[PDB]
Amino acid sequence: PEMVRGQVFDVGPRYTNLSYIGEGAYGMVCSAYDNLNKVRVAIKKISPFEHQTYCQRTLREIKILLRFRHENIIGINDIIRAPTIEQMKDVYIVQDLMETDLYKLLKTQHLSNDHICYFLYQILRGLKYIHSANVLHRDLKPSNLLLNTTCDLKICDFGLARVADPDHDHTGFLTEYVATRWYRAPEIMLNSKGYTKSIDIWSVGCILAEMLSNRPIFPGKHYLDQLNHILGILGSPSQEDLNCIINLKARNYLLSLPHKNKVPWNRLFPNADSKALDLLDKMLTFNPHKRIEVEQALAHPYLEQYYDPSNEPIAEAPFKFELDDLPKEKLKELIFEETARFQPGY
Repeated sequence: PEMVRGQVFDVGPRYTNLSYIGEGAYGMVCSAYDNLNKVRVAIKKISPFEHQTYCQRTLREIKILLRFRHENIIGINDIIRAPTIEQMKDVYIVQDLMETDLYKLLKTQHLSNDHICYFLYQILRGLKYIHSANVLHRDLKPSNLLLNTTCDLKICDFGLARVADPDHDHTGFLTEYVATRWYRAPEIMLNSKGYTKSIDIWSVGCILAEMLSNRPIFPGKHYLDQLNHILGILGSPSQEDLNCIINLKARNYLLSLPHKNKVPWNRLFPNADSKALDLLDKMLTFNPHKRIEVEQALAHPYLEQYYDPSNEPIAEAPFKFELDDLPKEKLKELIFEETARFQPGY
């Protein structure tokens, strides 16, 4: 078995000429030559079976990405694993090779307004499809936006995704949350489990702000500091927006804070297109019910050079699954069955 940087990386006769790329969540990432399609590809080795949470996230992502087919969402080209459940200790996921991601790009490159506009269009185009399948991504951030040299953008990493469930979104104040802190909507800290589509729109607004300035707009250092950063820019919520929070602990926390006035977007982003800042304002609205939806965002004047609903496809049917009551042993069987289509004999 060919090996790379210490570990085994056995991707069979189809994929050759490995090159180390880095470390992912559950293992190592390499590029390799696809001897069948004659292009280099990305291969992630995934070793998740020793932890329930890793198995849940792995199964979630495989099921979603195999069902989705969209230009702005990363596909799964192939899955490599042992022929029997007893022998399966890892799974390898083959995907299109993408040069970089928006996180690495923003660390070093200024983006022209034309690039910001095109990147935002592609993000929202992909998100329209995701939301049309009743799926929430729930961890949108620059490192989950892959890019190639010609600035094609693909959304990746669906390990925290869920089916939308707005009727069961409510929770208590300061309820713990898994997704990345800097891109969390204010309501996560107040009264929301993150089961509504508005959670993703907030994250996209954070990404737009970061494309405009090359720095995160709300870089909270810990759980509740995140809300301090948000209110530091948006200002104190209005009486109407407060009255939408029935949660007494959350409401009374907000009432306890000194009054803060909104910081105008054009003072935070003095070089930004004014249409970009109008859309940013609508994404980063405190009240999630008033927040712009993905299809409205696509129709915003900032994106008028690209907007084309007939070329912004939706999924052919909603998604449906629970993975929280299944032990890691049964999750392994489900991953085995979900990956069977890629075995030779199929």
